[PDB]
Amino acid sequence: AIIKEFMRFKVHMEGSVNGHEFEIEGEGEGHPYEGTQTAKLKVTKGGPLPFAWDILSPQFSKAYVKHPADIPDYLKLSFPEGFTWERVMNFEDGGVVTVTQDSSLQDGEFIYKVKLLGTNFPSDGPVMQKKTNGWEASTERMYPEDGALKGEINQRLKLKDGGHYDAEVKTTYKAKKPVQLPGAYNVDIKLDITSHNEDYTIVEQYERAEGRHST
Repeated sequence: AIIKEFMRFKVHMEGSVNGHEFEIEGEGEGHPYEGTQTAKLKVTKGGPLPFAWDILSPQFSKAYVKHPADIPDYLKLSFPEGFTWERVMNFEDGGVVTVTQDSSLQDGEFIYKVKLLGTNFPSDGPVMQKKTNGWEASTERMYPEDGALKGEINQRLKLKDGGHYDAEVKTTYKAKKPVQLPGAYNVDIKLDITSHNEDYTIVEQYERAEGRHST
């Protein structure tokens, strides 16, 4: 009863990419048990961004993942205290993005604080030149390890001609207090940018995430 059928959230991100410092403030809402959510993001410091929005989009919500009843919903269970996650994204051309995030529930609303550092993107690369057109649907392979929950993704960014820009993503999700971990399973994820102004200083995103068995 702690996680309602309809839940909102606030998100704040402090970040730097290739030395460009920035802040983003956002609000979101969705249906945590059917695995759907939207959010509207606002760059509030250091806008407009000299780099592609798409590397930030997956950092804005695992409480919103549809889970079949036979799989422990570890991250839903972690509330009200919540959980934290830590992520590295390794892109094909040497770009790296590391992220840390804290998730909590306060006054009926999810609170997300995000920290992001990105470096070593090539000046003539698609991220710094903003030639990316959003993510292909992906599959995160989840599994229990070291008492936490881990996720692995081979993620593809669409390139504006028919190619792709790839990234290897590795995340660790940790409940702030021990709750039941699941076995290995898969989460099909699709993230869409639904609206943005010209300089991507206001962005809206949609995401559907649904868990299923690996078998």
